[PDB]
Amino acid sequence: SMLNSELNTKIVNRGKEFFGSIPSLFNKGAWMGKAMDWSMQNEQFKIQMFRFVDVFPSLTTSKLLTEHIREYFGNEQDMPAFVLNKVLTSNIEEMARQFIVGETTKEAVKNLEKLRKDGFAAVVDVLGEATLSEEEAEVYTNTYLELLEALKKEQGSWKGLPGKGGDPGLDWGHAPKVNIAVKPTALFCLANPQDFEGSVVAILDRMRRIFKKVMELNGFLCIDMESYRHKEIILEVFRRLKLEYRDYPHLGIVLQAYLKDNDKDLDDLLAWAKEHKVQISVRLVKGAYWDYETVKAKQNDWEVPVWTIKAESDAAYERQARKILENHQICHFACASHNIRTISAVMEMARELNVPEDRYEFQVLYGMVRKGILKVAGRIRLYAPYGNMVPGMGYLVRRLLENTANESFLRQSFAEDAQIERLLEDPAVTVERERAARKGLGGLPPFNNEAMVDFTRADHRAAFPKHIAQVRTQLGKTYPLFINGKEVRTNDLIPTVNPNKPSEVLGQICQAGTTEVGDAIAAAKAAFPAWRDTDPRTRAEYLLKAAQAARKRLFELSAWQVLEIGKQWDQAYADVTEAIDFLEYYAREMIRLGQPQRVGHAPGELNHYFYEPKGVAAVIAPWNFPLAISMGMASAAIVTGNCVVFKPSGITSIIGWHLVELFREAGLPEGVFNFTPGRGSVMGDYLVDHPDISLIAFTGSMETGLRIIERAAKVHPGQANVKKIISEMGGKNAIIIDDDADLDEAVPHVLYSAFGFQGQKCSACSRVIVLDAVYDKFIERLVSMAKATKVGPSEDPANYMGAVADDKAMKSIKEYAEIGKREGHVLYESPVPAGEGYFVPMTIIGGIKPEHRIAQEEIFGPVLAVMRAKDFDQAIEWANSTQFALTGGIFSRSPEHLAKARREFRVGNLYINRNNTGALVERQPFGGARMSGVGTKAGGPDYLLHFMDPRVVTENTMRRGFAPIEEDDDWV
Amino acid sequence: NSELNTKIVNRGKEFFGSISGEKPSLFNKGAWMGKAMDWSMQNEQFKIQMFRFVDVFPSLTTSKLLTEHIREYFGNEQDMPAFMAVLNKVLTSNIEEMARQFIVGETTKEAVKNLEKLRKDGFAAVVDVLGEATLSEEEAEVYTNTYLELLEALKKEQGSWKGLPGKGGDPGLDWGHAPKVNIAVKPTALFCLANPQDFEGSVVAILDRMRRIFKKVMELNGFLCIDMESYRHKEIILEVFRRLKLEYRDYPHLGIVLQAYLKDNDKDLDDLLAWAKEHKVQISVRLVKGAYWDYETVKAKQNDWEVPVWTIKAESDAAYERQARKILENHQICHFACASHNIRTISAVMEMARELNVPEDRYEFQVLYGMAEPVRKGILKVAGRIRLYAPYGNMVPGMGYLVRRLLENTANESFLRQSFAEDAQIERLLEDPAVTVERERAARKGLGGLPPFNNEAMVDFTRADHRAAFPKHIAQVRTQLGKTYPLFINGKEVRTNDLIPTVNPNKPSEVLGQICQAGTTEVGDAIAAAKAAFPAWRDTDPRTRAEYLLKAAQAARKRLFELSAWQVLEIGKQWDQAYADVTEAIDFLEYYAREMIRLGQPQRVGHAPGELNHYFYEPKGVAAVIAPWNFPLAISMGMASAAIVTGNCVVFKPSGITSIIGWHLVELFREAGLPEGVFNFTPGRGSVMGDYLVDHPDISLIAFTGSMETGLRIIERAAKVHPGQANVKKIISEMGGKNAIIIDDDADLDEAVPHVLYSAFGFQGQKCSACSRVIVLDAVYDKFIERLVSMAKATKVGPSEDPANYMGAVADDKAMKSIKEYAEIGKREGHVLYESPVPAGEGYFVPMTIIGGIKPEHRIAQEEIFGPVLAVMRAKDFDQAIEWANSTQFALTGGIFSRSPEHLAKARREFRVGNLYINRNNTGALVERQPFGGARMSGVGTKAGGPDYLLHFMDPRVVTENTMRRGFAPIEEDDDWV
Ligand SMILES: *[C]/[C]=[C]/N1=C2[C]=C([C])C([C])=[C]C2=N([C][C]([O])[C]([O])[C]([O])[C]OP([O])(=O)OP([O])(=O)O[C][C]2O[C](N3[C]=NC4=C3N=[C]N=C4[N])[C]([O])[C]2[O])C2=C1C(=O)[N]C(=O)[N]2
Repeated sequence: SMLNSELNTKIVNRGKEFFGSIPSLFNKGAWMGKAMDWSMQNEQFKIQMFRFVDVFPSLTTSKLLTEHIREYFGNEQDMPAFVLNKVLTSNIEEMARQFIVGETTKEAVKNLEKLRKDGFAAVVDVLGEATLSEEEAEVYTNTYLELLEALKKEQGSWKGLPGKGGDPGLDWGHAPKVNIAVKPTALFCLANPQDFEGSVVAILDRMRRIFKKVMELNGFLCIDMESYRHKEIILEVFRRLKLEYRDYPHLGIVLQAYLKDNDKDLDDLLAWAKEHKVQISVRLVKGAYWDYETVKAKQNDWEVPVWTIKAESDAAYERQARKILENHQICHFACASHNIRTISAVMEMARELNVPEDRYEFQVLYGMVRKGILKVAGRIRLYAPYGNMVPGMGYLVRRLLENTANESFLRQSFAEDAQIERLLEDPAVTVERERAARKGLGGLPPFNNEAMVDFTRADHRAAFPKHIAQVRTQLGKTYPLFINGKEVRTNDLIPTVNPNKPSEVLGQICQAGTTEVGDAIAAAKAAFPAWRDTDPRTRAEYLLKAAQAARKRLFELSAWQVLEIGKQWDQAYADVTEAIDFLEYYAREMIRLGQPQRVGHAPGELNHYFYEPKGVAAVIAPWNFPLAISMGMASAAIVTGNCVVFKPSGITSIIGWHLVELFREAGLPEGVFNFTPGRGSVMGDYLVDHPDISLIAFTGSMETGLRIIERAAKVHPGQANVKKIISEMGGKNAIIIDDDADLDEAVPHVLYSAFGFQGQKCSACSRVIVLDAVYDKFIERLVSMAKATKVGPSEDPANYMGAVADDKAMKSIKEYAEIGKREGHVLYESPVPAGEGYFVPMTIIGGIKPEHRIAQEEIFGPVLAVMRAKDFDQAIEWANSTQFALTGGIFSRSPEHLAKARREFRVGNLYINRNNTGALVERQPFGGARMSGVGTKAGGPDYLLHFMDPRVVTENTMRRGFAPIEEDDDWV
Repeated sequence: NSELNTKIVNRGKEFFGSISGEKPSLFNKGAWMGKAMDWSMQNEQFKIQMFRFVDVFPSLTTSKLLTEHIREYFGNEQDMPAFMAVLNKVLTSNIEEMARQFIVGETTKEAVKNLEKLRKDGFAAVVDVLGEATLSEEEAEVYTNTYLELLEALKKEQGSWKGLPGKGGDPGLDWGHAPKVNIAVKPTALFCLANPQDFEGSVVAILDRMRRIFKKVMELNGFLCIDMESYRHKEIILEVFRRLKLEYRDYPHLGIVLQAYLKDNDKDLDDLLAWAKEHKVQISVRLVKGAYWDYETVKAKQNDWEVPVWTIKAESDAAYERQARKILENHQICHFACASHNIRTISAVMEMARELNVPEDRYEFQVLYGMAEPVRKGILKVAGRIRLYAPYGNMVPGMGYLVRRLLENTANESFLRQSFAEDAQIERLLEDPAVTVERERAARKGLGGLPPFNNEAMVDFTRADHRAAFPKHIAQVRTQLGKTYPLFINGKEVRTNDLIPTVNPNKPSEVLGQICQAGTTEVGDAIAAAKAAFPAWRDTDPRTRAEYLLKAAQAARKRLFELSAWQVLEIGKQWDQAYADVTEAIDFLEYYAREMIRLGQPQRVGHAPGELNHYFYEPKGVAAVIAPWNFPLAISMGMASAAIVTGNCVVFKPSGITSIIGWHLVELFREAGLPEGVFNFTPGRGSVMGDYLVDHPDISLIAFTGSMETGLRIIERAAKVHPGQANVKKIISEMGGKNAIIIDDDADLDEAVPHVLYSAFGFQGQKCSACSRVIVLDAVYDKFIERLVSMAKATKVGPSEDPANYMGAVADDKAMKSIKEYAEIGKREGHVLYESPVPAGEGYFVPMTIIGGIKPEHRIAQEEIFGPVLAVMRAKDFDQAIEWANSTQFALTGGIFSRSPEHLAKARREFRVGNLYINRNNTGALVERQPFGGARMSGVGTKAGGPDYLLHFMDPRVVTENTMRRGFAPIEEDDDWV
């Protein structure tokens, strides 16, 4: 504290030596500076300009360029002041080139030597589009090998940068002259902590190949740190490679000070190095993915992994830099910051702790007043990317964002002309100041979606194998009907087996005959009057209890689905959380809708409008979302005051039994929920036709749904109501890939949309409609990514997709595949495992047109039709050419085309620039019309009303010429 | 006027001084009534409970009723205030004592005895007969004869009465000038169907009885005052007075009441004085402020009429002083009775009269017997000439009169309350109310530029212009008869050669025109036109679509009486029924326009950053609209305009017999400039094109209102998805009802009876909401049906263009034959109670018919007849009443008259109809106030006129956008952020 004030005074003074000894982006004479100036003045313009730079390299024709310019910036008149094609192209390309050292290896190597003669060391990084295949990972890997080979032939002629002593052939007498950095996920297109070991090994195998070449020339390899999703994978890759070459000192890892985890990660890493008696090198950065991590975490209800006050990152940096410097004997340090306070702190801290100069250096990005830094510090290394202008454009966008952020130390230092005292402030003080400077109903928290499984966590990774094993000790049970609170066995048993291993029998399911169905309907009807008269808030409370019951069994409930229906780990967990979401959301919806509301405002009169349940609801559930959709339909019916007779799909009957367990744990009154699995040919029509049924909730095939709708319309003798239908049926969903689509995003999202859970989703992409000029490029990357994926048992997280639901689904899907192969041409058909299991290959077929059967009929399996549209008008026309309208997707960065799709691509759920599956409660209420449904949307604010009928009570309040005056009366 | 105002104030000060601090009994804290009023004034919940209890009290005729109501209104013994079966006794006795305080007797001989006591104490009297509402000719006769009996008793007594002492004049007269016998009569008690809709009939019926009473009054040289009732009858009552006055221009002792709280009163008073001068007669005016203040304000607000009363209390006071001065200035033509308990008012009158030197025989003072006691005695001491208003008769109307007195005394603005409960400052109490007005006057939301929704003003037959408009517009319609009406498809007229005439149900020989029928070809053409028009209409901005409805609404509004007259002739709507039909259509247009504007903006859903979800609605396509004849403009416009504003295009089939009304949709939408093909008009034979229209693959939605049989058929057929059919067809359906009104033991029969009569027989009972079953509790059954049947007997059946008829012919020949057969069925099941005469000659007349002895197992307790046939069902207890109400397959509307909080609660919960009405008729639902529709066999749970309705015509869509590019996303206002 007393000492703290003294050192801070030394840091501040050093800060001014840098300011005394002291960019293009803030120079308002150049076109770039004027564009950034207006960007920092106008946020609307900033958004347009940055998005334009992002899409710019896809603007490959005069038409694409001209139209996008108009669409982002308006006409040549309403634009800002600062031939539109020529002025923008040359400038943007000029801005991009300022940050790269070359587009070829020979140019980069030539430029690197010029840098050396100016006294700058370098670390070289290879620019590239995201790796989406093995071939792309190999190209990336070979580029480093090629670079290293070039440098190998040159470095012998390089004099070492001048130092105070040591080896005049080494930089500053100690640093290796060749220094490269590699992006780990660029070495493996399927890097994913869900398959942690597989990812580590695949990345590590390529990294080792590069490292060996690096060691051959006694160079340095730094392993870059990417997004939080891959942080643990990356640390483990570094740890393994280090120990494989425990004696080689020139291996480095990046750590990010903006991570709450980093204090611990750095402590652990230092302890690990000590334990193994190795040395390490750390490049400490603040972090490149701030906005992305914040958004990502908030989208999945995860804890935000980054500090959210900017000074907290600065304070963390100075704190973690001190820790490394304290540990200089084992940990070499690279300070990687452009912040003069941060740099000045590191310099005085190294002085305070008497750290030798060969234990720390300073690094900055090429293109971002370097000389002034080099004069005070002396040991400066430029981060020097080289490669293609396409990824160079995306890199530029990053630099523009970085330099023009409100919290950017650079923007504050120039563009704002800030007080130097505030700039060189101890960020710990800033932190405390910033911290100092800083709705549900009925007493319940507001709704929030349940947190998604998070495989960055060791415990979540370990949980699945544990619970799959625990579920396996519980196999072989016989499951009874559940009627009026009693278990009811019958003599008709149907086995439920593992679709990935059909010899594994999970249990036996009793089947309800018509007598048993009639009993359950009778039970539901008898329970109805009391349940109807139960207060809506009380009914909602059972759903809340069921939700907690489920939340407590999350991994166990997931594991059942992995085995019974072949859900992948993530897919299984998402099914359970969606069930939880329905329970939480429908509970709140009933509370909201449960209070009678006064309508009209005439005095002497009270009108109250409110809702009543219908009676007995038949709920006929699908197997593809066996807990989520079952629970959603059933809980909606129940919470609105109806009583339910529930028929799970046969092959997911055990998941259906989970509803019994959950409502039982919640203490739901007897007969409000009854469980009657049964054979459709025996009791399907009976259930639908029955006169005591007032409502039918169905999700499944169009054919079955349409039949139900037809039969339910009949009013039989003794039937009290016209039957209400709540039906969600299938889709034939298209994703459109526009000319300007970002293919790094489009390809994996399309792959997931088509083959996630074997394509067994009503929302699945079964048609990808690709614009003529981007067709060949798109399919090549899509097929190459597909080839990298593996088909097999869903319990093994290394597999992308596995077996389809059952034998019948397999035969039907395979027939469709053959039909499609006669209509189009096969682009990819995966291997499948030998032996048992209902495996259908991951299948992609091109040459498909709207007249083809597989362009029209829902296959409900891993068969993707690729269709080539001649222009955007045809793409939309083709998207709209089926009898379905459930979901749709479009990858496009054209405001005009997006506007057209929003208007004309009329599906129930249209997605823009992301996959078209995985709808979430409240955020994406799900459902459509045409042959896809009856316009009901589960998980939305209109849904509960479908399960009820409105009532009005009107009271004349006037007696003997007087009436009470009510609040909202129109009076005098 | 400073000098006079100072004399008035000093006069008021002497008045208060001479009162000596005495409180009227109602403000006596030492008395039970005072304690009850004190607590009522401190606690509004109690006031409401206590006053409603006093209102229901005379119906609590058994010990169980009494005990239960006491518990339901006041809670258990330890829930009650201190000043409150033994409980049954102290309560009953105190309430009865309170009521007796305001009444001079129960029998004529008792009233007479007590009048003599009053004279001994120096008070004159005006006698008025207490009675329940007159609901029949028999009841009007009993009321009339009560006065005749009273007059005969007073004729024998008056000769022996010494005249009250005065300063001069005739020693045989009161104060030397006033006749000793003075009675007041309530005009509407003389005619149960008094209604300005039948203005001439109402005046004559009332005048004829008033004349009989008046001749007897004149026979003993007495005074008759005609009381003034609610605003609805004010013009009728004025006309009755004027005519009776002119019949006996030479008889001086005839008075009329005028009400200072009416904005009309300055003009009315002026007109009456001018009229009196013109005819060279004299008059007498009792000026009051007015008895019906809350009622008039509520009634006007409920009908979007201008409130006829001032709404700042001091305005009524200021009006009184102004109008009293005018009368006094005109003392030569106008005798004055100051009727007020307000000391400022009284003082004002006294000083103005002195300032104008008005002879004392030209003005007297009047107060209500049994209240404002010290004011009464103060008037006696200072003015000398004071007349007590003296009600007499049965305790049942005696209790309703008491409730009114309690209300009058305990009002926040009551002079009596402020003087005697609140200890208000004398200077404030006595200030010029004109000053009060200025000080109160100075001390005193829609969306998107549009004013909020309000229901169109109902036709108001208190106005001479509204009364005169109908015969005029009917005559004008008659010049338009004989046209041929074609189909209207894609903006063009299409003629077919199959023509069906449309005629006047009350005079079938009158042919209103000929209607072209669409075959399947033309219906297919209309569907093709709607479908071609759909894409551009769908893409039209919702606000722009709403604007077309707003223009149609204005077009309708400017043609209101015209459109109304067409309905009177084509389908036999009564004047009010016709107008209400057109206003309801206007309401739909205004309401659905606003609803589309509300629903037309996409809403962000969720709050995750980097993501925008917008939820919004899209139309379905071509809507078939199949409309009924019974609300030929209203329901048609409602269903069609809802489909239109939500972005669908409409193929519209009106009912045959109301096709011309259907053509009004063409006129209105074309006047609004609606794009071609958005609305198509295709009347046709159901047996030719009905199924075709419903079966058609390009239909996506069907809106139907009508019979259960047709509705269910449509539902079944529409469920099928045919080749080329784009959507699962959406059904919006309003079907029949078999609606019951329950009459509980404690029901107020004065309200229940006329409300049941209207619910059952308004528009000949041709409403889905109509009461067709009245379920009456055992103990009140005989009295209820006697009054109901007797009221029915007074009504006339005949042509709806004649406003004197209650109801007229039914829709057409088929309806007449169907209903008549049901009546015969019902007469074999139960027992006929009433079967009205009907006119001789042409017309589809069915007698107004009432049948008792009906049980749930009977056909006419189950099947919708849709005509003037009412089943009366006798329930043994309230549980059975509810059970019987719920014993049909329908659940559309229902009613209950009851004043039991427990029974009303049971009804709210278990009487599960779409629209349940408490203490009023179960018909005439208004847009927004009563969204209309039911489930069971009455419908599919859609409610026209309410905020869930438009959604049934659309399907929701969500657009989800990932807004993140290259690691950055715009931050939006409602994002969950940091
Ligand atoms: C059958 C009937 C009878 N009538 C009469 C008679 C006599 C002799 C007398 C005395 C009475 C009568 N009536 C009743 C009346 O009307 C009453 O009473 C009065 O009105 C009372 O008053 P006063 O007393 O002067 O007192 P106050 O407190 O002052 O006053 C009250 C009044 O006012 C008004 N309001 C209230 N509130 C308000 C008002 N206005 C405006 N605003 C507001 N907010 C009212 O009016 C009250 O009441 C009668 C008669 C006849 O015939 N008719 C009638 O109508 N009535």
